[PDB]
Amino acid sequence: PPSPAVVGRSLVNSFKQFVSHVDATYRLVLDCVAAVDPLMRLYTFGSTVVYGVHEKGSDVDFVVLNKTDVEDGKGGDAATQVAKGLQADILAKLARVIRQKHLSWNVEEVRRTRVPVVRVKGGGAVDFDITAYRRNGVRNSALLRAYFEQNPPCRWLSMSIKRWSKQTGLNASVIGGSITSYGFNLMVVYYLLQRNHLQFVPPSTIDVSRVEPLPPHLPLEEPADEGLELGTQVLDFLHFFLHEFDSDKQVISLNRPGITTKEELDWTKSAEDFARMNGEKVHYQWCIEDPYELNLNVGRNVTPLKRDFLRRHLEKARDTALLTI
Ligand SMILES: O=c1ccn([C@@H]2O[C@H](COP(=O)(O)OP(=O)(O)OP(=O)(O)O)[C@@H](O)[C@H]2O)c(=O)[nH]1
Ligand SMILES: [Mg+2]
Ligand SMILES: [Mg+2]
Repeated sequence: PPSPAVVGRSLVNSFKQFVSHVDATYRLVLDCVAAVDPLMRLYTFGSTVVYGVHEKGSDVDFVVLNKTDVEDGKGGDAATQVAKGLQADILAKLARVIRQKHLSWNVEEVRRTRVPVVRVKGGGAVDFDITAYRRNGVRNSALLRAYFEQNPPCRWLSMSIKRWSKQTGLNASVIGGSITSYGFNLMVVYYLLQRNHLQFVPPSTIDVSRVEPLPPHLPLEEPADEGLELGTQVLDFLHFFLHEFDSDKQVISLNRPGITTKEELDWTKSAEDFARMNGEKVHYQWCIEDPYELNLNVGRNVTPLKRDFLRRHLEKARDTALLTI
């Protein structure tokens, strides 16, 4: 039964190597974007914006927007087939230009998903996704960024979890995973919110017309107490999601302070039968409400099996210090 101090020491010891550049990539992509249309604008989001630092082994998330798209700072994103058609068409042209200017890059066009996207991979340190005509990503990324700016050190915690989620197979980037890194960020912020270590921020206050396309960098300071606070936070987090959060009644949400119940959202078993996403079906075993999308559960792919798995890994994590001992 390790103490918080031992867990902390292990974690800080595990990050020593990392504690020792996007402009060029941004310009490179902007060149192609301009080649398609000089009036289109390029915006950055993802972990680069949420943390304010770029982690080795992480991609970059880009979106293309028009003037009218930016001016409608608080509008929603449509879910119709027509919108996916326009998005697919412009992304096709852009992909064409990209392949023309870089022959060694691999450019994939992704279809049969809720959000069309172009995925670009290149040898070494070049990996990014590109979307079009959507604001929700930039918005929730800005929200998370603000939350973490309230309390910078907490970033460490989040980082750890993310890494852990990819080492255990929980992250949707691995065969068998069910929850994306975005969902884990939502969980971390929710936990921090219930413990009154942060103050609530209404999602409707974020304005896309007032954000930087490439926000500045945020320095990361190593812990000075050798990791005591970090270990305490990790253990308390695991305890909270093991014995305090009731997955049969409650919903992880940043839309409200306090508790949100499944009943008031009609996320019940009667609802599972009628629901049908992308032709598949949605689950309400591990519920994560999205702050901007309409009636979307971010844990829609968590089956009872993946639920059990999640519980088991949460239990094992407290003794191995997130697989560091
Ligand atoms: O379901 C989703 C998933 C993702 N997103 C949007 O995509 C952005 C990045 O989605 P990622 O899953 O890549 O998370 P991340 O970048 O923070 O961490 P890495 O795994 O890449 O290391 C998120 O910040 C969110 O704005 C959504 O809006 N909805
Ligand atoms: Mg990413
Ligand atoms: Mg991603």
